[PDB]
Amino acid sequence: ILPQPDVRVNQVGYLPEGKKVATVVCNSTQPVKWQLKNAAGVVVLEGYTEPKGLDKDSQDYVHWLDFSDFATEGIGYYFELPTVNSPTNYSHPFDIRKDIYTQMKYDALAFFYHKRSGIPIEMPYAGGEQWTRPAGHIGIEPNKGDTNVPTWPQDDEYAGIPQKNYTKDVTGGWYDAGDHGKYVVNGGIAVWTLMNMYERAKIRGLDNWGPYRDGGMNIPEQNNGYPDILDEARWEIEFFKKMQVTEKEDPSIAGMVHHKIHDFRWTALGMLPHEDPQPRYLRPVSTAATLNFAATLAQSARLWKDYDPTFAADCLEKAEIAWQAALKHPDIYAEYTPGSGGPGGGPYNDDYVGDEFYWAACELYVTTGKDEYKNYLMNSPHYLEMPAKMGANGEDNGLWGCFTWGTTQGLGTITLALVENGLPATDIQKARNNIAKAADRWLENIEEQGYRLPIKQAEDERGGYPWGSNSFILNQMIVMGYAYDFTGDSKYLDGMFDGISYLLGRNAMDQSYVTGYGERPLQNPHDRFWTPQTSKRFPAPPPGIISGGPNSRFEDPTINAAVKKDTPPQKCFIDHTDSWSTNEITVNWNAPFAWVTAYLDQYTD
Repeated sequence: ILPQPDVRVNQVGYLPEGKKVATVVCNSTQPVKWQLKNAAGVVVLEGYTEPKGLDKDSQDYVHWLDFSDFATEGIGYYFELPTVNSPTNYSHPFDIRKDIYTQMKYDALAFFYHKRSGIPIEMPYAGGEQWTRPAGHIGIEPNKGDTNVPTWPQDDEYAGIPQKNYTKDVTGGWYDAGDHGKYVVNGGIAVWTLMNMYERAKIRGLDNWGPYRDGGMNIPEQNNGYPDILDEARWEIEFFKKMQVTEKEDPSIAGMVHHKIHDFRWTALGMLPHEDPQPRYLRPVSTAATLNFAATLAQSARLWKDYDPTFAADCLEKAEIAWQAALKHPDIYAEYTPGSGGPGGGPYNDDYVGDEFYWAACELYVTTGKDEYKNYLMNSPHYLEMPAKMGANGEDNGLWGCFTWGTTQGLGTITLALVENGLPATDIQKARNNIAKAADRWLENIEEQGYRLPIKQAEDERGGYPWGSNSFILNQMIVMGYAYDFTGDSKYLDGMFDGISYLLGRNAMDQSYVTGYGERPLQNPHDRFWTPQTSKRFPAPPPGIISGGPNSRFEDPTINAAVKKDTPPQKCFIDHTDSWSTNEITVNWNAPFAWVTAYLDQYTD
């Protein structure tokens, strides 16, 4: 157990230019002297702290330490509080350099390669022999999928809506999280996010840079003439098209999309995808999945249109089919199912799809320019909307943030604000203004927080921090990036600097929530393969993977036993492999993590 330093910093470091604020846990009501020293112990800067009081989310008494003006590049800087009476009167060492995020952005995206179903994970792409593994779910005994996956047994207590009996080849796609399920909802926002960072880069003339170019990523498709990040996105998109119901399968719902596919029952940690012995089944279609599908294939179609016209035309054709089917079946919801004794995959339930309809309409209008989509989106209650705090999926009501896997209207709005389209110039300006307005609210949240994070406690019942609290911050930072793009006002960039600092160890746990980075790196994510705590035969996880973070709803036995019930929300976390409610890793959390790290590294250059 590494000591928690009084001076909490970004445990990797800072770009030379930008806001640099540490949070100091300190009982003194008055300012205290601080010193910044280089690796040789020489004082290079000094000042006094700014007493803030008792911080609500952490119940720590804190000061701020602002050293934003310091820009001298160096390795192994550290703070000391010479007059403070404590055994931890310092900070961890950190760097000031331009390449803080240069490798992290690639690590973030490599998560998706590691999570690929339907293909062996091999060197040199795996990045280490210990992360190598056989193909997952290509119908080879242990596995009962995914070449011939039947629809869910209609016998099952939580089977959901009636389905016809047929089978599908649904190989490929990504595993969603620490489990072996593949989900169209959640997969949707994740792949949308990878394609969006690419689209933004192309629009800003950066598609010749980083992961956006052919050969930009350490993947098998790295020399195929296509942008590597689109190759990775395409892996999920190919899976999505397999999930669409055909006329031959069920004429009554043809064009609708299966919500998810996974184990009949939940498996235990300490197993690789190829070892999974569970029967594999298709969950029923959902309107939300169908629309996730329509939105992303529509986006896919405009981005591939010149690289691979055939693939692109097929993406569009299938997307418009999905849209029309959704319109005839607007009320098929993925229902809640219990996590114990039930279907062996997350429910991703949502009983409202007005946002997905708007999102899909946005992507389809920008891709095709057709009136039907324009008319739909302009008459939506979400037209031009960018939430600063959500009111959408029930679970998101009163949650600080702009969008999630199930509250998706903001995704459509981003596309409208970014990509050239035929809406009235003033409407597009409104969307961009709404984005700045939301970002502004979050900048105020940062100033109201001891640990300078852009969320605040949920304004729902239970309050506190929600499951995957870190991903809300990440999605907020995407929109801050857009606010910076549209206004050129560097305060928005500084908001991202504050947010990433929180994620990289300037928090009430002194925890870097990213594997492979920081002095207290994330070591024990909930994952079936990368789980040394289950058995030391299994490997530590690859770097650049972000944990869901603090969740004060006490939603797994491990966190329940590890911390008291009155634990402050920002401390409701444990870096333990069995804590799924506090320490999982996912496609929809690593996707915005990749978005944000690539953005910061681009800013660095």
